Amino acid sequence: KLADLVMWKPSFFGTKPEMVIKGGMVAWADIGDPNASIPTPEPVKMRPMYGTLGKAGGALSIAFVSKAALDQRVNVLYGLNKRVEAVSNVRKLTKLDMKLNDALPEITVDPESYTVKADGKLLCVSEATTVPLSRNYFLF
Amino acid sequence: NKYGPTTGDKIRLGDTNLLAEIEKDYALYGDECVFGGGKVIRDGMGQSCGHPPAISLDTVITNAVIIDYTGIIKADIGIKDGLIASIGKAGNPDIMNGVFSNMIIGANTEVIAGEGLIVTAGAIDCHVHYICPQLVYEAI
Amino acid sequence: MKLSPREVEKLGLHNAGYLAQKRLARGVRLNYTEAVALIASQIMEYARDGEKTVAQLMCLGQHLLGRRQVLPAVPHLLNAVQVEATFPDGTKLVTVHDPISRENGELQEALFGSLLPVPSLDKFAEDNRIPGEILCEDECLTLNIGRKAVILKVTSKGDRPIQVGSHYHFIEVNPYLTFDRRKAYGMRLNIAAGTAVRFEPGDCKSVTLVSIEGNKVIRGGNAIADGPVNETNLEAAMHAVRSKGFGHEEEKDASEGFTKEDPNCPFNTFIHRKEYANKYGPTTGDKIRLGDTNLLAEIEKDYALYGDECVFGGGKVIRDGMGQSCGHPPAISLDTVITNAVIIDYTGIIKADIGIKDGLIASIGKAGNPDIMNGVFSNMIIGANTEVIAGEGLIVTAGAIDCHVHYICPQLVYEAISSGITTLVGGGTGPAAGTRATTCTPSPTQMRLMLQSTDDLPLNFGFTGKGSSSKPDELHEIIKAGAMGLKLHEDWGSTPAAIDNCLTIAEHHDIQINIHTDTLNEAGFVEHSIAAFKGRTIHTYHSEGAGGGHAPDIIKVCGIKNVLPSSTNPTRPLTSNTIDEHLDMLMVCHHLDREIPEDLAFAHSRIRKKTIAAEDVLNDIGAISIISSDSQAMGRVGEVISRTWQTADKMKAQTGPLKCDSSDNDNFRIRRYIAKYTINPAIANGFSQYVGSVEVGKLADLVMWKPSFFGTKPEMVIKGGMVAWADIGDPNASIPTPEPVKMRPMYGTLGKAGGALSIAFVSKAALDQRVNVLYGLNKRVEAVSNVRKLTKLDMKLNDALPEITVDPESYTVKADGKLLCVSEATTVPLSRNYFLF
Amino acid sequence: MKLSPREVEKLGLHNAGYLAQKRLARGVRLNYTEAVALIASQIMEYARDGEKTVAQLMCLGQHLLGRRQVLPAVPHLLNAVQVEATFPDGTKLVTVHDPISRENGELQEALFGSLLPVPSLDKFAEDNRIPGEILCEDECLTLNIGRKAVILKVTSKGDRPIQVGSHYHFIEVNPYLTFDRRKAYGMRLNIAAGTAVRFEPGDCKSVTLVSIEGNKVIRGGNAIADGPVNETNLEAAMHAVRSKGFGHEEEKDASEGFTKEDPNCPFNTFIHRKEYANKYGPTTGDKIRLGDTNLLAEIEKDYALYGDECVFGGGKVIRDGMGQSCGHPPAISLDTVITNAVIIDYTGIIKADIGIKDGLIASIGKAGNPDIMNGVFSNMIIGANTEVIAGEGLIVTAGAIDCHVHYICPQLVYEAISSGITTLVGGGTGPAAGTRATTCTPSPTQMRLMLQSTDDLPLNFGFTGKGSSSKPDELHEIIKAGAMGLKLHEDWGSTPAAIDNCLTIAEHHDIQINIHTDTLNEAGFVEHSIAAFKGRTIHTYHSEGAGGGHAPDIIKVCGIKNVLPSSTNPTRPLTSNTIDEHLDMLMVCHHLDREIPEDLAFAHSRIRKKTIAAEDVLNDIGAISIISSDSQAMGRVGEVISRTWQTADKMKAQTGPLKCDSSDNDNFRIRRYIAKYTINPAIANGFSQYVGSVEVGKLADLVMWKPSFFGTKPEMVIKGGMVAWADIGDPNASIPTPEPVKMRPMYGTLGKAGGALSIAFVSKAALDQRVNVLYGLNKRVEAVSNVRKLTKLDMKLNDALPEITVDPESYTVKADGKLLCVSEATTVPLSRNYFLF
Ligand code: NI
Ligand code: NI
Ligand code: NI
Ligand code: NI
Repeated sequence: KLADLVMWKPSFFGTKPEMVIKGGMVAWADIGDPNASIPTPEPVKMRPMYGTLGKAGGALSIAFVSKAALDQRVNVLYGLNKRVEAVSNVRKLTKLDMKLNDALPEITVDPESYTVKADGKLLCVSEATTVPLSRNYFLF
Repeated sequence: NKYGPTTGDKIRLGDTNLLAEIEKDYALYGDECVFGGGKVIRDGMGQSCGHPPAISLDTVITNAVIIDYTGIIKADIGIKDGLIASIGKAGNPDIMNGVFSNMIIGANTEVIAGEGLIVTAGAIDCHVHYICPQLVYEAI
Repeated sequence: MKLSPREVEKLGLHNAGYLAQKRLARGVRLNYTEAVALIASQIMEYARDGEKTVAQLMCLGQHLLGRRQVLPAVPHLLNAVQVEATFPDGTKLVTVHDPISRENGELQEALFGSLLPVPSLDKFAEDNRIPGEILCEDECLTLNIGRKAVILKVTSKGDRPIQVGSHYHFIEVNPYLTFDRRKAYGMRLNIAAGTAVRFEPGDCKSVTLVSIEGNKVIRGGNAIADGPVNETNLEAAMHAVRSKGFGHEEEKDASEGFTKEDPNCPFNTFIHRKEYANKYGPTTGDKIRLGDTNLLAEIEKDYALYGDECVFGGGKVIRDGMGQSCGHPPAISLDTVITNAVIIDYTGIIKADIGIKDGLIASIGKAGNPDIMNGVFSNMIIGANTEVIAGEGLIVTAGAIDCHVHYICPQLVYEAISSGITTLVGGGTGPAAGTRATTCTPSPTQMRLMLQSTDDLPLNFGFTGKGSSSKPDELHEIIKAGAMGLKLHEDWGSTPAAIDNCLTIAEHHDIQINIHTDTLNEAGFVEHSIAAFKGRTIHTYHSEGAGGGHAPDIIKVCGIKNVLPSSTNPTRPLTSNTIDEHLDMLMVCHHLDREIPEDLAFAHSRIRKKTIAAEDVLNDIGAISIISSDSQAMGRVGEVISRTWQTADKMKAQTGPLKCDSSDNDNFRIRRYIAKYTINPAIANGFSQYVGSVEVGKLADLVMWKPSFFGTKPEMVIKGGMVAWADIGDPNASIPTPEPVKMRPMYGTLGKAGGALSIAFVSKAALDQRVNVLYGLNKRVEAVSNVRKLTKLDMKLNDALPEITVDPESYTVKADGKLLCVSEATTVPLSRNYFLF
Repeated sequence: MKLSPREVEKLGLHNAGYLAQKRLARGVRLNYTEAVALIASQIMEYARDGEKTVAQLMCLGQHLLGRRQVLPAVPHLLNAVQVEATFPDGTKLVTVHDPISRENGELQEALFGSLLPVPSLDKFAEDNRIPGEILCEDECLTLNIGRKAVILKVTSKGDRPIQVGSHYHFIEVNPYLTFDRRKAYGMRLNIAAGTAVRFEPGDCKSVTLVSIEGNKVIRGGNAIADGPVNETNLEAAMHAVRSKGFGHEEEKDASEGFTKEDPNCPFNTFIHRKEYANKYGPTTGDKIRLGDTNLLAEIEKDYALYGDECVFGGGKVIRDGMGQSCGHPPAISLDTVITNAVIIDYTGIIKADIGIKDGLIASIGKAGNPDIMNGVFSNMIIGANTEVIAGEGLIVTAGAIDCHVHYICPQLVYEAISSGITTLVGGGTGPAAGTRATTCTPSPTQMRLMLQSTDDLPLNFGFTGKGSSSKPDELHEIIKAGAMGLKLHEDWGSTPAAIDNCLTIAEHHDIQINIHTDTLNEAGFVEHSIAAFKGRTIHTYHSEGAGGGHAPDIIKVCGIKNVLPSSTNPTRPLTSNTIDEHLDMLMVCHHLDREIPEDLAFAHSRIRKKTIAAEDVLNDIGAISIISSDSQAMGRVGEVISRTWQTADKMKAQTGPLKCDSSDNDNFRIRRYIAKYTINPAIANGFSQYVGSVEVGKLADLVMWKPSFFGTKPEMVIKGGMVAWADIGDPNASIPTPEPVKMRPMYGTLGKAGGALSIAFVSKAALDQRVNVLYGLNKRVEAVSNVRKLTKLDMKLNDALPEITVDPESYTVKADGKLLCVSEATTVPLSRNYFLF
């Protein structure tokens, strides 16, 4: 598969990644003062890297289209530099093809109370007063 | 104060203790190429109207103090096809002496006013780590 | 064998020569083409034998064919035969001058090396034209009138010959010529433009000089008197003369005066019309026979100023400071100038120089250098960066436009341009049955493919989709894809429902609709199809009907105002073999059986001598506005032009001059007919602002013709200002004229040059879509337009709208109640005198 | 007919055959080309009859033509005739070996199927060369000297034949061969490179082996002894031998020693020079006759190490681990290697392998595999990714450079490359009158169009503008547009004012100026034009004058230091037909009349036997530095090379060896002349660092020639390292040699390959403008340079500067007071023996 990968520090996992690799090349990454002797001094911000300049972006990615469009060679017609591939195998799929999320409970919803049940069991969950990956990381 | 210094004058580089002395000047006092309303670079005057179209400079940098390892001089700089076409006294040979065929200011010539300024070659950094594109911007 | 290209070529030439020898052997009187092939091949054979020298063959070549062994026109057409061959001392060029010099040739020599039996002289069985002959009044023209003049004695003090051209600044001549330099200042020789005067060492000749004109600025030469003619520069010049040692001797009593329109004036130089025409082509009043037809074109006007003709060559007019300007800005120099061209266009028959700039016709008039010539406008300046195409003695016309093309194969494209066609409009995708029957490029993918396929070909192209549908849906798509028009064809269904829908689509997209009606009268008769038009503009293909259409009266459309009618060329004109040929062509193409009465009835209802005869007349009176091919689908792509002229020729022969014709020439008929394959086709299809005529601003799609071969085989085809195809001989030859001379593709056909010289015409919807970008086309793309408000009245010189009737039983056709009778021709010009087969 | 390409081709072959039959029928002694055509055509006819088998025709084909029915050289040139035809049992290949085997052929058979009368034998009328013959001293060469050697008995225990090649690692051979594997370690057969030894089942033969050299690394085979030759690997190898069951038997007393330069040494393998030359082409000391001329080229040196020749083929040297390296980095493998080439270049006549990399000549020397061969440098390594062009027996030269080209039509480009020309310099826009007369591409739009037009053609191109102007303005523009030079022509005006201005422009742009002077002496005599040069560098076209120039002494320029003089080819060399041919060529091209004394006087003043004769001598002594065509404008594009050699041939025949020539060969004269169409043209135009000679770093534009056809018809033309054109036969044939064999375009001419293999030369102003980008050119573009400081002294081997005088009345020419007399040749080589016509 394409080398579209994201690097994370465990302490910042799920919130702010270190770098985003697109098609094997760094597309975006945390970098500080560009005039600095090293790349870590402030201000450190997520910034576009070489994968975003010139036509590099297209060489690292794919524009997904239908097979009719590819048969038409829209990639040529439109003068696209980005690689183009057709989507496929989506008409024989069922919930069972969803990896680790193939549950098919019988859902009912009370018309008046809106109470929801899965296979006759109540789906109760109190509201959270706080969530992680928030206050510890964002400026605003 | 009008055309930048000439032979013998000295210029302090920034707020350093270094003094650069103009070693020579290609100008002929009185025929300086100065652009502006009622000034020298105008049709039939400092701007030639009797030479072939093809030899008009693309751009002329007027009255520049040049600091280069080859010397510190005062001269006009002619640019053609993105290259340094000439260094010396620019203008119109129809009314000025000392204007060679490669330093003619014509109708199709742009003007960059160098009077009072120092011109140097663009710097060349040969130990660059292409860590991020932002340092390229900082560099130029 | 390790055969080089030229050897392969020469083998072909030999083959043609052998064919000619076999024909000669049975007593055939050879035509121009066969005579050339035979003579050139014989020269090669004698060279192979190694027993004859170049000088000997220049002589033997004149004894091969006599007047009795060739057609009457041959002695007139055949000035010389050239060919190179490998002699014992290498490759040598041999030119046989005036080959037909005797009554009977030495046939054993004509057949040398063929092993064919020599025929007895009685085997060659015994007043026609001089093809392309020029007719001039017995009169002289006066050169350089209205100028100051002087006669000076010029003595040569050199030990080598000195020759001076007509437009050389006389004071600038070789220092070894002695004469009064002061009197020569600002003057030039008063002699025919392009000629010179020769001074052998020690010679002294009196010469007449005339003042230069225009801005009167001297430039070039020895830079003795550079600058505007005036007192100050004269003195500077004389100082240079003495200083540099240029021969000078005052001639105090040299006769001085002015040139004028006076036969008695001693300073004048005269030239007979005959010699003038032989040098620069004819001028006002002269007449030219078009090919071997009976048509005579008269020069209506000439922009030249006698004496200042632009002639290129050694010692001639187009040289630095002389005819070639040296005092104008670089940007305004013409890219190319066609000098002394006889222009035949529907707008008139004139004599003029043609200026080309950026692939467009920049100007028509008097070209040259305004520094020494009068009447040279800023847009006709010949400069250092100007190329020269010599038009003197030739006819120039707009490139032909065939608008009924079936893109069955690419080879017919080559045949088309080699005949003088530079624009093609039709439909097709190759030899598929659909295309073999109709001018349709059905799908958007084939539209894209055909546009990409022909993108490097040096011709303008227009593709039409299939309009035979009762719904607009698919029509919008093919038009958006690039179609510049639509074809309604009975094979796809030409019913009232389809006709109406198609025309409604046309009203919205501003494209022309071409139609091949319901021959079977299945959904209705001709009046019903016309009703379906609902007064909307439509182009009826092969309106006579042999090519298809309501039987037997489709020709009635020629009298309908909103109809732009065209005819295809196989029925042009009605000749002895026409009916038999067409009847069988039809049945073979529809797989019909003569023995089946139904099939025969159908065939006879569609191939009618009466409607074809009427078509001759209708074309002549301007009731049919266009002539097209219907290439390889009941039509010949290389005969759109010749067929047009053969029709005009036949009509003149049988009915005489047209009402609007003068009786001293056939200019009107000529203009009416040339409009049929040039301007009218462009107007009907919506791109008349780009091509269709020799007018300023339009593309420089031009064809050069020798009068003797006009309407049959052109000299060269210019596309977008560059030569695309042209007659050229042996590529290894020392010159470009030796055999075999064939029409060949030139630089305009290599790489992507073709696209840079042409236009792919599409609909405005397609251009809005930018299909040119989407398809990666290199050829320029423009949208067709202004085709929905056209009527027969917009067809140039072919706006006749007679009421046509057709007798249901006899098929007798009448125009406004008058019979359209014309006997069939037993022969036609532009045929036997020119083709090998 | 539904004719396939091959059927059309075979019809052409038959036509050539019939031509040959008719010639034979009248008693003509056929040349090589005609003999092949006739024999091949007859084989096809007999096959059509279906009465003869392949075996029968292999025999009948030898009885068709006898020695008496063909030219004397034919029996030498004609080794075999091949052709395929449809027999009753399908298509079959027939090879007629040594067809000329009898005194008289069975002419009824030679004429079979032609219906031509059989000529009596007396009709064929009765000491010349062996074209391309190799001359060798009666001597033997010693192979693989200085190596360890051993003689071993090898027994086959297999039931099938086993054959081993010269460079196969012996210990790696078939396990069914039994011998002392330990002694064979690191050794190979001491036999002629490319040969083998065959072992029939049960056979036992003693063979001499020699040690491999270079790095001495074994690779490939059965991987028995892979690795560097040493004690440790030997033991590992013997263990593998025993372990895997490879036949091994110790031969304790096998004779061992070393090979040396000793005729008595028992381990040596010798080969006579005759057989060596027949296998690998000649070596040092041998001489080769160029075509059927009288010139003999002697190999000055050979980079080969006898025994290690790179020969490709089954069981030969260029195979994995053997001659083909298997131990170097991928990136340094040559793209292509031309093996055993006899190189003829102005820098010398040598024998060597030629390495090609990235379209450039990467190396010249000894190629191969350094793992087993000595003397193979890192830049001449043959690897897995290396293609092989077999040069053994052939001559390789740089592609020719024609610098006086009129781009009149594209067909002459094809003729040019098919003859050995890979670079064209000149001007034109197609067949326009301007171009037909001068080498000028006038406008920037035509400059762009011509560059785009020729962009896919596999030749380097240089276009020149019109320099005939007294102002610099327009010249700057055409140069900026892409012109790499300018042409001053009298037809546009070659006056002192224009000459001076043009040269001033040249000094600024660093481009060369080519000039056709004022033949009419209108503005001055030759001394005045020379004065106008003001000592500046200029190239004088056709310096002799027949092609144009001050009458009658333009040839004086050959003695001017700042003049780089060239000649055009129709006057090369002076022969019996030259004068008559040229006189008429001139008058026909200028429309002159013999009956008009002025016209005749002009013609006689320009076509002079005396100056043409002088031109022969001036070229011979190096006073004229270049030979060009003047294609279709008084010149033949396909004869730049042949004419050069015919001149050298004539001069040797009439004056003998040159002063600087050795008397055992004509190497110096050969080098002097080849420089005329290779290096000199490139130096004069400013691109000698790219092409012009067979030297490392330059483009691999090379031509392969068979000695017998040298100077006339090459085998293949390599452009930028890829075959552009080559001799190839019937494309449907089982092999590439059967008839018809013709020069044909190869893969280097398809798609955009042509541009990838070539360079479009432009001015530095144009490159600064990036016209390559602006014009969308795929072909590489480089700027010309270093042409303004050149003098006659910079013309390689043609730097002679004699003082030339021309008698004003007699036209007698003298060099330093000495007469330049040379009688006209009645015949020339490189002609009758090769061309069909
Ligand atoms: Ni039709
Ligand atoms: Ni049709
Ligand atoms: Ni010339
Ligand atoms: Ni020339």
